[PDB]
Amino acid sequence: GSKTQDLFRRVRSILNKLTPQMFQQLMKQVTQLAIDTEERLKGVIDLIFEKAISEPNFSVAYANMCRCLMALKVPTTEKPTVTVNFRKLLLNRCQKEFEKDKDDDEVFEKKQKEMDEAATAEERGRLKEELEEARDIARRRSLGNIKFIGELFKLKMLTEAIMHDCVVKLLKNHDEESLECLCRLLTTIGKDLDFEKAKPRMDQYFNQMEKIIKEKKTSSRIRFMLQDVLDLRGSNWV
RNA sequence: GGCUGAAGGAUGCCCAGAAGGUACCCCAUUGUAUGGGAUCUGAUCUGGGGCCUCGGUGCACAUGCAUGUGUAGUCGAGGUUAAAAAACGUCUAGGCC
Ligand SMILES: [Mg+2]
Ligand SMILES: [Mg+2]
Ligand SMILES: [Mg+2]
Repeated sequence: GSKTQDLFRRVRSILNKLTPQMFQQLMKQVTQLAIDTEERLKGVIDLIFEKAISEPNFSVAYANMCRCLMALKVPTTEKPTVTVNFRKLLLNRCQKEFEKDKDDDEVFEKKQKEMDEAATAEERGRLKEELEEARDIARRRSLGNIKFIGELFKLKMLTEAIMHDCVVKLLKNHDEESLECLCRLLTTIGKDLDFEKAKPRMDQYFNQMEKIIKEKKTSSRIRFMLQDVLDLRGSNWV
C-alpha cells in the first residue's frame, strides 16, 4: 500500500520542482513513474489539477507535463477488463470544475442565512470575512481552471469547439466572475484561436463585450480588463 | 504454485448515429428570455472499420550470378468502402515451468 503513497510523494515533488525552463530534464522522471492502477492515476490527476488551478503562473509547465501523459491507459478496478486513458480523467476534472458555478452560489446561499444569524457586530464581521474569503478562494479556482483549459488547448489536447462553447458560456452569464474568466481565457488563447475558420464567430464575441464596454453597467475593473483584451486583439495578440 | 501474450475484447485514430452546446441567422411566443428550426459542432455515450492491386528492397525456397515462387507487423504507387487506424504505457483465452 505504501507504493501508491510513494508515487504521490514523487509526483508532488516533481510538481513543486516543475518550472518552464528546466522542463525537459524532469520529464524523464515523469515517464519513469509506475502508474498502473486506477487509484494511482486518479490521485496523480488530482494532484496535477489542484496544483495547476491553484497556481496559474506555472500552469503552462503543468499543461505540457499533462501532454507527456496523454496516453497512459490503466484498468478500472471495478471491471478490470475496461481501461481509462489519462486524458479522459483529466478532462473530466476540468469540465466538472468549469460548471460548478451553477451550484456555486447555492453553497454561498447555504451560508448566506448565517450572515443574518450572526447577531453581534463581532460575529457579523467574522461571518462576512469568512464568506468573502470563500468567494475569493472560489474566484481564484475558476480563474486557474480557465487558464489551465486554455493552456491545454494550445497543446491540442482540446479543440476549437470546446473553447468556442466555453467563451460563449462565460459570456452568456454576464456576472462579474464569468467576465473575468472570459478575459483570462481570451488573453491566453487569442493568437491560437484568431484564425479565418473562426473569423465570423470571433467577430461577434468582442463586439458583444464592446457593448459591455460602452454600457458601463458592470464594475469598472471588469471594463478595464475587457479594454485590455480588446486592445491586445487589436495588436495581433502580442 | 511462478514466467509470457492473441489487431479476441478495451484504449487511441477514422466513419456513422444519439445526448449536450450552438455567439450569428430564421420561426414562434415575443423579451431580449424561453421554446423550435438551420448550419457549425460534439470534453460524453452507442455501433462499424485490420480492404484490394502493382512495383522496389530484403529474406527464404526451387531451379538453372540469374529466373520463378511466397512474404517483412517492409518501404513506396495506386484503387476500393462512410471509414484503410497507436501493431496499442490494458485485460483476458491461452502457451510454458
Ligand atoms: Mg442538437
Ligand atoms: Mg468505440
Ligand atoms: Mg469493433
